Amino acid sequence: MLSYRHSFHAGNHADVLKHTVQSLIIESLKEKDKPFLYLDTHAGAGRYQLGGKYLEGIARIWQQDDLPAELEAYINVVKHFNRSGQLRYYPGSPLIARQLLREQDSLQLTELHPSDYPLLRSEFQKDSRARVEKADGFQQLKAKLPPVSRRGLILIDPPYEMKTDYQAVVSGIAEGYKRFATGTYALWYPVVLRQQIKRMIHDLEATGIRKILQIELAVLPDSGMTASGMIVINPPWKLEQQMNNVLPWLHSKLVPAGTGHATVSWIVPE
Ligand SMILES: Nc1ncnc2c1ncn2[C@@H]1O[C@H](CSCC[C@H](N)C(=O)O)[C@@H](O)[C@H]1O
Repeated sequence: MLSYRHSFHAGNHADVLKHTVQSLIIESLKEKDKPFLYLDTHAGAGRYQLGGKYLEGIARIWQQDDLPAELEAYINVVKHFNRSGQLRYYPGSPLIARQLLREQDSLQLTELHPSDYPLLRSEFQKDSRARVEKADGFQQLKAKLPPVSRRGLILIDPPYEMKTDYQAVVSGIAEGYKRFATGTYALWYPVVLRQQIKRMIHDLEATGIRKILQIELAVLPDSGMTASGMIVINPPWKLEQQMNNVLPWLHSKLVPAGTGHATVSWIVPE
């Protein structure tokens, strides 16, 4: 295992949707002064040298003059790592959180790949808010929850290299939710095999967990990876409307020909 490297995919359309949603959840959590935890089970290397799927993702939005307000926090982090105006580095989920989180907040990050873990550690060598471990991310849903702050965003973002991930994300969410039922859980998934995503969502419904939102962006109709999504348990109350505001613009820029779709809907509605 562990042959996947996120550097091959960083900044693609999936990362754009994923990090849009991650950023909006973090900004909502920051509306209250009380600290919160950011927990990243499959954290990656931290930052990625781009120079090419990023050309069809982040490159198509980060310098647009009419950037929706819902993208400003995210795109400002991307600009922070590229102040020359040239697209050279892409900040992964840990660096988006590192820049958006406040002094009082905490980060718990895990990465198993033996070359990418040390790169991730280096990004946080002077940041006492963060802990970085070379450990199984699914175990952290038991070990690190609930946070003492009793507030948090948990991002579960595996590569689905091992087909066991389709079941492990549901089991892992169930274990995390048992320990921390008020947290916001954001699960990223690819659409390579639609029926396996339907199977996964069926298993998730069967847990009995309520308030489950689904955000999906497809660059092509169902048929490699044609789409990806974010399943969000306990979304901030504004998230659905924020996505209805921003998904049409996002899909039109990421997919100029109009193929595919961009939807927000409920798996388990209120
Ligand atoms: N069991 C496991 N525990 C922790 N990390 C794992 C894992 N299995 C695979 N990985 C790592 O999971 C990552 C998925 S890509 C993660 C990207 C990151 N969240 C971002 O948005 O920037 C890869 O870096 C891979 O090495």
